[PDB]
Amino acid sequence: KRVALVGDASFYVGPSLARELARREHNLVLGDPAEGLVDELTALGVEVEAVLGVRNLADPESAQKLVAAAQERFGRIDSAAAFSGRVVTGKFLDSTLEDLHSVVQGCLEAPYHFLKAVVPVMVEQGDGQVLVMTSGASLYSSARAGATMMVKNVAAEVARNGVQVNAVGTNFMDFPEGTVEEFASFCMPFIDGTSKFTTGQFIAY
Amino acid sequence: AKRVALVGDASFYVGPSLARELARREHNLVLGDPAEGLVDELTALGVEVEAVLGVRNLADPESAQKLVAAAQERFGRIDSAAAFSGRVVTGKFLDSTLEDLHSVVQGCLEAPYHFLKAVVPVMVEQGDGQVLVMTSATAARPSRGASLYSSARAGATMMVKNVAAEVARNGVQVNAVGTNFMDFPEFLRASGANDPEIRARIEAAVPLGRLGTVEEFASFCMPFIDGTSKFTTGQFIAYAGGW
Repeated sequence: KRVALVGDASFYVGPSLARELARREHNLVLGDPAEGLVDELTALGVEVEAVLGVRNLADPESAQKLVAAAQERFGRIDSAAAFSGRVVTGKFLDSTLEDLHSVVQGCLEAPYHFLKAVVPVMVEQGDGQVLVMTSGASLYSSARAGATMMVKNVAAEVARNGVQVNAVGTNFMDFPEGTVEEFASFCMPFIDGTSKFTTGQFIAY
Repeated sequence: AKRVALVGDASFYVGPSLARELARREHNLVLGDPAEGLVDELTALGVEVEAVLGVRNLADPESAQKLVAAAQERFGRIDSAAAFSGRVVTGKFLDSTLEDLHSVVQGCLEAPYHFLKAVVPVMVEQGDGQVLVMTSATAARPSRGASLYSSARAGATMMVKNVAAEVARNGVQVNAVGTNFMDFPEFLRASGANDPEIRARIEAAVPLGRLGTVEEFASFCMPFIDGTSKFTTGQFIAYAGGW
């Protein structure tokens, strides 16, 4: 019955979210799923909408496309999760303007466009749960802080409409080689409908 | 005057007063776009002054280098540098535009980056130097009315904090002063604060106040750039970083 939208189920972090959500009886709108997921899930009894070519949320069009798709197929968006990241490291004095532009695009523009597209739908619905997943590194640390602010401020604004907005951090990519399945299970409280009163938080797995 | 102090913008009233204080404290000066009467007023007290033209838009990648370059050619040294960064855009998130997110990022994030990227490497090669980032007014904790600006302003705080940490070892101290309770007009000019409907919207989301004159504010800034106090770094005072 409930509809869950996951921006990226290509690669590995997103698929596990889809599995835990499917167990919790949530129909799915998946962005660029890896093959054998649409099929696996449809067999498990959950309806699935594939939205293609929407991995770069910086593209104003991408998030718009994911939402349009969810609205046409299911007519509702109860949960939405999106991973926002661009990897840029280096001491400050060694960075480039391009590096700053890249972190802003990934950790500020990609969430911005996501929220600006999903939240209107949930505002009209009077309910909704949003989850922004964020990924020494002066510029990167800086964008995360902004994305953290962004999430807290937007939450304060749209709580009046019954919509939750929270953010989660992950240690993966510091070791590209616990599991993701445990991380998905941990994400579920923000998107499965069980807890609806937490908002504007940043938690670290 | 033997020490060199660089002032990113001396066009209005705050920077002139900084330069005037610094000159009493025997600094030579690198000024971006000095106010009318300033260069002459200053040379008549015996200071050397390098006026750098058309640089007071610091989000312009070329503006900071021009200032640093003039200093290197005319003085060979930059002991202190001060510069103000910040553009405020108000409005609810749902009614916003990427254009507004760009405006805040360029003013609050790119502008400090260019200044630090050009002045700090010099101070590193020198093993000594004091930086002062004067920050736009911090917004309120549940920053409704200014979601995007607060996001950029947070990101800029984190950036300056990180930089202060990196270069502390190389003898370069970097500090932030907030301008929330120092509401001289030039600070909010770029943010459209002429028409008082805009200004009312700014005031709704950021606490403002003016506690003193610009001459007093110069005096107040000297501890971070006048060379007499060289052990503090990474400080965010007067709400530059939050509450």
